[PDB]
Amino acid sequence: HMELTEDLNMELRVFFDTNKSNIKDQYKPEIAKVAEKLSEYPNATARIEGHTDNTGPRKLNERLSLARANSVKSALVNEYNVDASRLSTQGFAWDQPIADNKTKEGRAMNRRVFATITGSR
Amino acid sequence: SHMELTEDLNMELRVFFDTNKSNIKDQYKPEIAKVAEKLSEYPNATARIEGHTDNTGPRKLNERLSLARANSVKSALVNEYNVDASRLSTQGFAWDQPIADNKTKEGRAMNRRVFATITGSR
Ligand SMILES: N[C@H](CCC[C@H](N)C(=O)O)C(=O)O
Ligand SMILES: N[C@H](CCC[C@H](N)C(=O)O)C(=O)O
Repeated sequence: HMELTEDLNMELRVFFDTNKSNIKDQYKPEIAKVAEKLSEYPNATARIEGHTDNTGPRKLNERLSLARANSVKSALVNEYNVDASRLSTQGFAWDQPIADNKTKEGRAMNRRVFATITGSR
Repeated sequence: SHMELTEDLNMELRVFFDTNKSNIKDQYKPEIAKVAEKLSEYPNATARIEGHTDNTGPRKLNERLSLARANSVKSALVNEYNVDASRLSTQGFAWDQPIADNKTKEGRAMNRRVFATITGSR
């Protein structure tokens, strides 16, 4: 006898322009690959978390962070027919920076969605 | 790039043997083939193959036979499936690691085994 499992772990990082929550063209191949693996691992789920740099009104950044996570989700749901209930979204506004908000470069890093996908088969 | 993707494989194989024998019996061949299939789909995976005996008969016979059983499973992957030999370790433990009661025929049959763990990622 023989038993086997395969475990999926994926991290997707999507970055955004100031004030924007669109998915730039360059990320579309990475979203396609996430969709492919959610089909290959049908029990898989994703936790999609969106973020802003620390500029502009708090209320703007609460919305924009969630809008960025939702744009990612929407791309999977609408363009790849991924079931919505497998993908959670949350926005964290500026509360979890990964880089220096003092520089243009650190702010571009903070304007992001990180999605973690896990599954097994 | 903007994505990290890992798929981890964990697979367990159990093969059991007739007394004094290290040949692979036919009923085990579909499983060994499925192991070779995954070692191909995960070309970085390796296998730890461990052979064992029941506690009957001379000590050195069991030392040799336990490693012979582990080597016979390795030999099937290497020779029939062209798995790279350096990816597979073999080790015999004679009767030192029983999984069943050596006082019965059925327990002795469970101890005459090779257990292999195959792990890796792609
Ligand atoms: N011009 C805008 C930039 C804010 C949006 C920013 N926090 C982002 O993450 O894209 C302002 O400073 O009010
Ligand atoms: N009839 C042999 C059997 C010994 C090998 C046995 N320990 C095995 O694991 O196959 C003897 O008693 O010397």
